[PDB]
Amino acid sequence: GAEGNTLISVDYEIFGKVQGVFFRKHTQAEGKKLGLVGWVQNTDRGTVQGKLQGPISKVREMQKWLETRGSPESHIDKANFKNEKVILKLDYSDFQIVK
Repeated sequence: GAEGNTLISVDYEIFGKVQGVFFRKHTQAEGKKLGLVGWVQNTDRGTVQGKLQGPISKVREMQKWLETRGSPESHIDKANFKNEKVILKLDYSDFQIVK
């Protein structure tokens, strides 16, 4: 088999018209495909503070799923990251949406 168990945690605030729509429902779904955790929630500025907790092996792909991809409703004109964090264990066990 192959080795590469690097668990990290990076949070960012995606831009674009991702506020006032129904994308979170799918944002948590896609996270199950790979097996990542975290949380999703909009702000009162015009962005969405989303975090990608899990193995880099998957995060490397999830970073594009939210940066380039997203949903048919909302839109993403631009996006960026803040600063990842190398951890030994994920604070969360499963992906969930914030009310």
